[PDB]
Amino acid sequence: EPRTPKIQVYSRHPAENGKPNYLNCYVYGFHPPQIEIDLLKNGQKMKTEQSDLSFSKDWSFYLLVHTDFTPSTVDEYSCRVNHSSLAAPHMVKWDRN
Repeated sequence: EPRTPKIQVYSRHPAENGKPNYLNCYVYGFHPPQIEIDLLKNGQKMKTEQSDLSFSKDWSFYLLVHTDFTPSTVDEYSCRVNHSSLAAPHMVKWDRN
């Protein structure tokens, strides 16, 4: 029985347009552990770094994916997750608010 991932997309620091920042996607609570995660800019895959896969009795499996980014007034950023508990990949949009 799979357990569906939960997905948090956030910037390391409060967003200001045109200032460099870090974009993060934390996904957790899932089983089985095989999972695919990307960060997207306007629907296109960004180059990212991905933490070590880890397990906790309180969180099941969890992973953090992150990259540099510079928010603007028009550019959209999202996290895309594919996992066997899902019928198709899910995307969560970064919301600066």
